[PDB]
Amino acid sequence: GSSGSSGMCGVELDSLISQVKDLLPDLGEGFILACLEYYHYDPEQVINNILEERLAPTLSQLDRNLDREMN
Repeated sequence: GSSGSSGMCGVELDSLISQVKDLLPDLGEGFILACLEYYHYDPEQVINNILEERLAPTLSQLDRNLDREMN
């Protein structure tokens, strides 16, 4: 059990976001991205955190409806 991905920087990234978003569309990507980034670009983590209200003090403060600059 150990999936290996050679790349993950462009499409994949987007996928992740969408993944979470799909679950938490209310929130803005900008915030969904930040989280991911902080969560080793992990969808489960982000949600897990949110669900576990374990959202960092830097994210929980971030603009819940943060947008993504350019794309």
